[PDB]
Amino acid sequence: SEAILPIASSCCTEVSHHISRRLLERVNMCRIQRADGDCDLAAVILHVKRRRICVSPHNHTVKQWMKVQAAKKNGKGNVCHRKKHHGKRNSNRAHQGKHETYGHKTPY
Repeated sequence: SEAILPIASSCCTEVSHHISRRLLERVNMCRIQRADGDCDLAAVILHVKRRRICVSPHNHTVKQWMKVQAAKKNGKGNVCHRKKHHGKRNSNRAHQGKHETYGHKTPY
């Protein structure tokens, strides 16, 4: 444990931004950190047995993960969002899984 870069701090001043579920599924604790009067950055604090990873709440994979994790009846500790959307406008089976198009600014 080093104090040059304080690991012993409840907040997440840094994030990994984008993350995969194989890590997320290992998460036991989730907290939504908000820029308001808590800490100066909006982050998802994720506690894993080996490390505490901090990710961006804007991450699509996280929102997918949280729905799977929300299904836990034991308790919901590693879960923050219980819903990815209010619903989902999805397709049956002919889809991309996530048709995330980087909206091109100025089509001309």
